[PDB]
Amino acid sequence: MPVLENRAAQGDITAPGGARRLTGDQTAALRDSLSDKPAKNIILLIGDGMGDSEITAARNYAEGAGGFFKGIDALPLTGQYTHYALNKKTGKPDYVTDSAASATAWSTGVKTYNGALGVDIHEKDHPTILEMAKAAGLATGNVSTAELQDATPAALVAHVTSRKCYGPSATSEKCPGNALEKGGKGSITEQLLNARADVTLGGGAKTFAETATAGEWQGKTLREQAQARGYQLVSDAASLNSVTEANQQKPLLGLFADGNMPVRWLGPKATYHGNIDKPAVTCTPNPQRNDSVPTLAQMTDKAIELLSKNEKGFFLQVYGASIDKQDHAANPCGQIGETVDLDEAVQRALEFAKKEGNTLVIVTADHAHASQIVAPDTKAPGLTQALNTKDGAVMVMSYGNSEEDSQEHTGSQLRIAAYGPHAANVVGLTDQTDLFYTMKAALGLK
Amino acid sequence: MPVLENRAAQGDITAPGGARRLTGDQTAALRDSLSDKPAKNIILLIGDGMGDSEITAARNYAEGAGGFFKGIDALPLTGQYTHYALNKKTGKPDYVTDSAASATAWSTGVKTYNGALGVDIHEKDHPTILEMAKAAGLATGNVSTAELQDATPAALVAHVTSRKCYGPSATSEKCPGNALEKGGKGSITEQLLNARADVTLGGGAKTFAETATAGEWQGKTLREQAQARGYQLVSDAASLNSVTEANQQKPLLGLFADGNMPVRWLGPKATYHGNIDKPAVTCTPNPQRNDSVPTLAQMTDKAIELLSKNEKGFFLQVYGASIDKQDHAANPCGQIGETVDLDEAVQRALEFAKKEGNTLVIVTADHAHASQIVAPDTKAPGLTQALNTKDGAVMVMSYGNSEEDSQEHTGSQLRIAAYGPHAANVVGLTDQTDLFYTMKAALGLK
Ligand SMILES: [Zn+2]
Ligand SMILES: [Zn+2]
Ligand SMILES: [Zn+2]
Ligand SMILES: [Zn+2]
Ligand SMILES: [Zn+2]
Ligand SMILES: [Zn+2]
Repeated sequence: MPVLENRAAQGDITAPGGARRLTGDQTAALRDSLSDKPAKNIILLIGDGMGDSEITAARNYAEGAGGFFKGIDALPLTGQYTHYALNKKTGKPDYVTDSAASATAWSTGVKTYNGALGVDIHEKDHPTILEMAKAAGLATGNVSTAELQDATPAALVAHVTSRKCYGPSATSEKCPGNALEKGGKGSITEQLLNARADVTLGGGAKTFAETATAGEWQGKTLREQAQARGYQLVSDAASLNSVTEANQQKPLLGLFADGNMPVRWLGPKATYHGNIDKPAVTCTPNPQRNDSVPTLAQMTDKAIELLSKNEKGFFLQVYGASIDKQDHAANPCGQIGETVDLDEAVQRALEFAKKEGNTLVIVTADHAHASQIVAPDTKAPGLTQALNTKDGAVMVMSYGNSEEDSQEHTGSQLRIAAYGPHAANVVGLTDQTDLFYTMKAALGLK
Repeated sequence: MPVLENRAAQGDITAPGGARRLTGDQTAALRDSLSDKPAKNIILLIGDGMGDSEITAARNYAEGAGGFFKGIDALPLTGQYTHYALNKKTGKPDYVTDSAASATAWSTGVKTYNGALGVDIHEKDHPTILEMAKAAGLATGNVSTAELQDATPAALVAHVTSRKCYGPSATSEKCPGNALEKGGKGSITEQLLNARADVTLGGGAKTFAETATAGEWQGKTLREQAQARGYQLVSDAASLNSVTEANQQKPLLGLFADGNMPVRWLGPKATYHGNIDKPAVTCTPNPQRNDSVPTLAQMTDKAIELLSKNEKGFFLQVYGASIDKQDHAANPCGQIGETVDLDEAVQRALEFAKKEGNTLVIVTADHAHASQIVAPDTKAPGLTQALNTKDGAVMVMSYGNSEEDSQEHTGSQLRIAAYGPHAANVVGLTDQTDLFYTMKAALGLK
């Protein structure tokens, strides 16, 4: 099955046919991309807040308008899906979801309320695709640039009523019903340790410094619990490489930062009348990011290699958190840089899949976001910034949906794209929950 | 080849599987959607400013979040395409296009600068797909809820350096090199009369009141001219319905309004803090629109009847302008209503195509727009409004990208969908110009 080799503009964009991305008819090549054979592996890549506009802005800046993401843009089967959440009290649609509800949706197959992790609107637990994978004998991986306790990674391993229940302290106070000392399954972190995925890599070391309030590991910090349970812990890139295997006897746990992992690019925050009162911006490397912090692609690399040892097959989720976070912060360089970061991850996934031949790879976002690409002389009410793109032309981005310190999600349907066995089930209009069922059937779970 | 019968949520939105839009594997159905046989006809439907946000908002309001547009959402082959224009000076990408430049792109195959109709940056004319269709002996249809002189319909029949050149008067003044008496092909309206499509339906009667300055019909209004040339003139639903034939001996010219055609729904204009300071809004029918003004679907249906008599085939463009126009006015009900207007037209096209068997139907937009779907509690700097949706829940829409009297286009990539012969060529990432060549190839033109 072919990945889209090259869909950059094919010539002189000012000349007839110069901006075409197609070189000929696609029918045959699409037919060739459609298999219903069983998937042995799935790699699900999530870019948080990566709506169609975030992809465009990032392509525009880093690859040029007629450029082409070698990962993100290279998946043959594309569609649009809906990620609306629910009002907890009414059961009716809540048109703009948070990470919690949407991640719960694709990892569980049931809609839920903003803030909910692995539970429906009645607070009843539902099994996650990762838990099911592990039970079928599949190897499991969970990779994240956010705190590991954050909604998206957490949704695969924890069941709680609020996403705020990082550790024992927060749980006892906000999810009393989940608190270990109250007869519940426990905090997000405690539940993560129980879930015992083969590979788990992200930030969020801070919460492992808490002590459990009850259970076999009462009195001991969550970190020591992990150690007492046979987890290999690594804290940087070098130590990550030293790892040789990863399984139920020696699960891998990577903690690469206190909270969220550092972002790659630095640029000023967008600003009111920024495009007209402030110079065009060119992004730069983040000085606060040490080489020894692994990159999403580097984590994705190591996970694929460790997980693929498993003959039955593996399931892996790759989560680029800070597109969304930088979008919230109205920071275009931060936001574009993390989109570029995800694209590298996708490339590693795509080329593994391309050689193995029985791997379904999926790329999407949890929901849309604020950033808009607007005309250079725009006079907008929100925060704006002008950027010098690879094309040698300025692009203006606008963030205009919040007066407070944080720009807001949007509810627009958005792109989902796939390559490999069962990738068809992503085409046309679908819903976020269909995704859970697509993965379930592909791996032949249950 | 199947049209997506139903991709609404399949059951209880609150229960596992209840929000699924799919009932099973799509591979087989998708395989049956891929044919590379000749297209006898092509119906291109354009929603002006109908980006993914606009589609989702219309769906949310009129059909409910888990609802389904029987037209818009029912095309199996989907992808995202880019519509960047060109800076006329530098030849580099201008990241946010207008109607002129983007409609020039698909109808012609070449990128151009904002405001240009059927000419490249060098201002050199290029042939449009409709002129090419007519040349190949095919019937041609050009339908529009906007003024017929407006960029999108005009791009098929006129070549001018500025979209402003409605009639001789404005042409002589702003496109002298195009002015008839300065020896040019003439104004948009004069060129429209020359082009002589079999069917031309829209608004814009005002400009036909103008008199030509030079040429064979000097002194006579373009209305009179159209008549001397053998055009059948209709101006309301009943007269249009009465028409029995439309061809090169008797081309049909429908003029249903002075300017743009009247909007379908009425609602208040969005407002600063409108979602918090003012009551949720329910859209109502426009009490000013006369029943005798044809709808987009009514025009589309009649065009199809008339055009399908040609045994070689037909090309037909159907343009829903007031989505964009209401988006500019920050009027959610206007906007949504026009999206509903478009969805009906798409249905008429889909149902004709589904039984004719050899028709390619395409639905997309020229570019994205301002309107965003945001959380009900949002405090934004721009204009907002709360809506009572079909779900009986409230949706908030935000227009936050302009301090001027008009909301702005956005450069985000956006959905293109297709059904029928050669539809494969829409899947994945493409460019607006690819659409020219896709159509061109599907009709075996040249
Ligand atoms: Zn040139
Ligand atoms: Zn998110
Ligand atoms: Zn967020
Ligand atoms: Zn229920
Ligand atoms: Zn437009
Ligand atoms: Zn517009």
